[PDB]
Amino acid sequence: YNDGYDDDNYDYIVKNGEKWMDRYEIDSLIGKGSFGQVVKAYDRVEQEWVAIKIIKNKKAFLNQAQIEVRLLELMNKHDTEMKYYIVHLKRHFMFRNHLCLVFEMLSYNLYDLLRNTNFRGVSLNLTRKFAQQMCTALLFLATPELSIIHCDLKPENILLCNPKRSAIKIVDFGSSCQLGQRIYQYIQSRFYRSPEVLLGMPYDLAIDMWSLGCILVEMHTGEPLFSGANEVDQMNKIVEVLGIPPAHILDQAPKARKFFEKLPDGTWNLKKEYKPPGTRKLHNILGVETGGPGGRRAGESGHTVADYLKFKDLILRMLDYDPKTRIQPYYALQHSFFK
Ligand SMILES: CN1CCN(c2ccc(-c3ncnc4ccc(-c5ccnc(N)c5)cc34)cc2F)CC1
Repeated sequence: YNDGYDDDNYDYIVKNGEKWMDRYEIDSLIGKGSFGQVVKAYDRVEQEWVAIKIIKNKKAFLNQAQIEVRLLELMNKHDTEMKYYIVHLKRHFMFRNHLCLVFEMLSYNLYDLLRNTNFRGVSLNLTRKFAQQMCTALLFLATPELSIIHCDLKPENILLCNPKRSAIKIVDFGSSCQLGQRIYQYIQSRFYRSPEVLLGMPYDLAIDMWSLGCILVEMHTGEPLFSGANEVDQMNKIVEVLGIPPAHILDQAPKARKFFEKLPDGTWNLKKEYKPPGTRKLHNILGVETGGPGGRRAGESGHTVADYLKFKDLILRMLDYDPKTRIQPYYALQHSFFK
C-alpha cells in the first residue's frame, strides 16, 4: 500500500517524530474520521503548531477534500482576520500521495466536551455562548458571495479554539456546497437532518439552522434531540416533538410516502411504537419549569423559567418545519435569549 506508508483503509500510517519537506515535525495523531486523519505537527518555518488533515489516498476522499479546499480558501478571502468562527486553512500540499490540509491548531470538539459532562449537558450560559457564535457563523456563510451550506453540522464538527475559553469554530466543509447545486440527496448526518432533506425536497442554507437547533438542545441536555436509527425512525422522532409536517410541504415532497399516508378525510398522518404527534414537548425536554434537563439545574443561576422560555422559543424557531419561515441567522441573534 503506497510504497509501505498506507494501511488497509487508505490512511497514512503515522510515525511520531517524522519530518516532512524539512518543515513539519509530526508530533502525534489527534484523531481519525471518514476523510482520514488529523495530526499535530510543528511548522519549523512559521514556528507554530498546526493541525494537518491528512486525506485518505483515494479519489472519493481526495475529490471531496479539493472541494473543501476551494470553499475554505473562498471563506478565507472574506474573513482575513478570522473573526467569523470558521477554521483557518493555512495551505495544502500532496505528500506520499495524500492531500494534506494545514489548519490552525484548535482544541476539543463539542462532542468530546459533552462526553466529559457524562452526556448530562453544559450550562445554558455556555450553551448561549455557543449559540451566539454559531449563529454569527451561519450569518457569515450566508453572505451572497459565499452562500455556503455546511451540510454536516453536529457537535463533532464544532471545536473550541482552546480548552479554557468558550470561543469556537466550525470545521469540515468536505460535504459542503453553495446554494443551488442540488445534486446531492440523503445529506447531513441523520440525527441533524432537516425535514426538507429527509423528504427529498430542494434545500437551501436553512438546513444548517435546523442542524443548529438540534445541536443547541443536545449541548444542554447532553443528548441528541432526535436520535434516529434510520430515516423512518428519524422522521418519526421529529414528529413526536413537532407533530405532522404542514400539508403544503408534504403535498410537494417526493419522499412524503416514505413516512406518511393520507386518511379518508384526505389529511396526512404517519404510517407506523412512538408517542403521538407533537406530544413529546420541548417544554419537558428542556425542563423549563422542572429545574432544567433532568431537573439538574434546579436553583442554579442563569437557569430561570424565564431563561428557559426564551431558549425554547429560539429552538422552536430553528426547528420550524418550513424552511421559508425558519429563523434566519440575523434575527436569531436579535432573539431575547441573547439580550
Ligand atoms: C473520535 N475522534 C476524536 C477526536 N477527533 C478530532 C478532534 C479534534 C481535531 C482537531 N484538533 C485541533 N485542531 C484541529 C484543526 C482542524 C481540524 C479539522 C478537522 C476536519 N476538517 C477540517 N476542515 C478541520 C481538526 C482539529 C481533530 C480530530 F480528528 C476526531 C474524532
